[PDB]
Amino acid sequence: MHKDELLELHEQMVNIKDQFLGFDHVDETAFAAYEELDVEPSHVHKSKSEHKHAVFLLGNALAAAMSEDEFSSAGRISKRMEELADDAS
Amino acid sequence: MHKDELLELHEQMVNIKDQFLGFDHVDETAFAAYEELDVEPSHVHKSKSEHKHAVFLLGNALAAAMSEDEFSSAGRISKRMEELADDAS
Amino acid sequence: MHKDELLELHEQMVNIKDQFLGFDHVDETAFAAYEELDVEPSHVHKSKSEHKHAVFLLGNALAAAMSEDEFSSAG
Amino acid sequence: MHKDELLELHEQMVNIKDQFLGFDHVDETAFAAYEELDVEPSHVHKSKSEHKHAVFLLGNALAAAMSEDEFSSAG
Ligand SMILES: [Ca+2]
Ligand SMILES: [Ca+2]
Ligand SMILES: [Ca+2]
Ligand SMILES: [Ca+2]
Repeated sequence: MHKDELLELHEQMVNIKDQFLGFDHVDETAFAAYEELDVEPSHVHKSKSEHKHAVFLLGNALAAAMSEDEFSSAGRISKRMEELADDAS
Repeated sequence: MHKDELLELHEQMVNIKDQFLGFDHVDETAFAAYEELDVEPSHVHKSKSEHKHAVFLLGNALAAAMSEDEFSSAGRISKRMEELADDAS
Repeated sequence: MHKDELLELHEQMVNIKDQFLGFDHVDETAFAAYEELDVEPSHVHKSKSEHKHAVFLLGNALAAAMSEDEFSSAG
Repeated sequence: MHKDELLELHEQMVNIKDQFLGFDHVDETAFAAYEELDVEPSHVHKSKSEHKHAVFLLGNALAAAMSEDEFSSAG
């Protein structure tokens, strides 16, 4: 993967992040680890490794936000079903 | 997060996937778990949960590909440095 | 998997956490999302879903900490 | 962390793997990326980097398997 391809990948993943933060009732702190890295698309002189790390944090964070959203919606129904079966013992 | 927002997120993550597969020397099997799910952006009638799952697999896979790419480039230099220090004992 | 097997997996992953936190120069905050969940091995009456989620946050936190360490050794 | 601590973490994560694979109706292929790496606890002469990577693939594989199971219980 070339450096210009990685910069373009990082630019688009930041477009995904902004898209996500624009949604209804989303976790606005989801990307806090990516922000700690302070490696951004415009930092064209930083290393291929720093940019790979930033894309890693973005992908990872998007997946963790999907997981949290599921564990807190369907996970709740599951917890409730389990509580009801218990009750029905 | 509304269903139309999640479909739009899934559509864009598929744009990221296609972007990545277009790069130089990339792992073309990186998204094999997302393809097993067979949940796609055009499947507008499938559940919010199936779409969240598909975005999870895409984010996760992009991050795993960054990890593999790093473990196989910088990881190699690190392994080699460690081998040389050993040698220098 | 059965609930007893999952509580046992959660107990062992907490053993992994305590082992990692006992290592030299490690990120002591690596598991902060798991602590936010407040679902622990001893909470035997909480849901299978709450426990699967806690095992998810522990596995994920360990892999994140290995990645940070690898992305940082590389500089 | 030191190499001996990392080999010990890798040994325990392999204990977690074997424990999970011993559970009822689990995904027996969950750890296939770790097997592709072929870096095991007994490979004491392989690099710290090869071992961090194997712990990464085991943590990640466990969290992926918890997620699959949660995304699938939800249907
Ligand atoms: Ca910044
Ligand atoms: Ca398909
Ligand atoms: Ca607690
Ligand atoms: Ca092997």
